[PDB]
This record gives sequence, structure tokens and C-alpha cells, in this order.
Amino acid sequence: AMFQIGKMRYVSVRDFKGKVLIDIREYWMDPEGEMKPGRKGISLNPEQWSQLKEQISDIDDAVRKL
Amino acid sequence: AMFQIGKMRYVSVRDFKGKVLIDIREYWMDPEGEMKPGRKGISLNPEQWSQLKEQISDIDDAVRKL
Repeated sequence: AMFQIGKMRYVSVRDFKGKVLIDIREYWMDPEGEMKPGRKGISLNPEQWSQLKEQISDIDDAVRKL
Repeated sequence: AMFQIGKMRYVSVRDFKGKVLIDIREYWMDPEGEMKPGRKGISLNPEQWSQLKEQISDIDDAVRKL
């Protein structure tokens, strides 16, 4: 499943060979008009994704102060 | 500011040329014990971070389905 988070930037949630991965990444468009995953991305497992969610208040506090 | 989300994986928030960036990335440890940013990460501006958070309920439904 794909969820857009900006221009050319998507979260992908898939079962990759038996393990669920939450992938946050930049994409390019190739000359054939297809969207292709770029190198600037990170693949998280469900535990790491849950830790990101637990850190949202603290991340948001830093965003509003910096 | 750095917020750990797994072994060697952190969300950073910083001000960069008067712009805030929320960076989700893998880190290495150098020979002096310092964490240094790896290639596998993505840098989001506040608007994209906001859009990722807006998509969390749907991302989570997909993680549970898969």
C-alpha cells in the first residue's frame, strides 16, 4: 500500500518476503513515466515504526522550538 | 535534537539555514564512538512531516492487514 507524504515522497507498507516493512522514501520518474524508488529512503520494521510514533510529541516539540 | 527509534536509527530535528528539517535515518558508529549519518535516510520539511503524521492511521491499518 502507498501513502503520499509530499511531491515525489511516499510511505510504502508491504509484506516483503514475510516481514512487514514501513518504507519512507523519495521517488524519481523515469523516462517511461514510471515512478521509481530513489536512494534517499529508510525501511523500518514495525517495532521501529512504533518507536517513531512514541517519539512524535518530543519530535513535534523540537520542531516548534527550533 | 535526536530521538532514537531503534538500534542505530534516529529522527533528528534541526534548523538548517533557517529551515527546520525532520530527518529519519540510519547511523553508523565511527572509531571514536560517535554516531555519524548513513546514506539510508530521508529529510522531511515540516509540511511533509505533518503529512506523514496525517497518514499514520491509514499506514497502521495497512501494517495490521499485512
